[PDB]
Amino acid sequence: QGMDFLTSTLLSGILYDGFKNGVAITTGFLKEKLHGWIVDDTLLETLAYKVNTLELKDYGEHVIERKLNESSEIQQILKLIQPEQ
Repeated sequence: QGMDFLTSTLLSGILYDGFKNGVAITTGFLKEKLHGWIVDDTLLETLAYKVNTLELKDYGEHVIERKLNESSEIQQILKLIQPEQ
């Protein structure tokens, strides 16, 4: 079928959990949470950098998703992150 890519929904749940446990959003943190996904380390760094400058630490899961959708640069990278399948 070719199921999908890492959506703003899937990413909002990963990030909420990091903010809930007081953890900084790093390349390595995202790499740890994306087992079974195809992702380039340098691309992960750009994704993390873009997320950090949006300052979503205080928001909830469903609102973090909304602010990810509002980012044009983030949506382009997200579509390239696909599962190994």
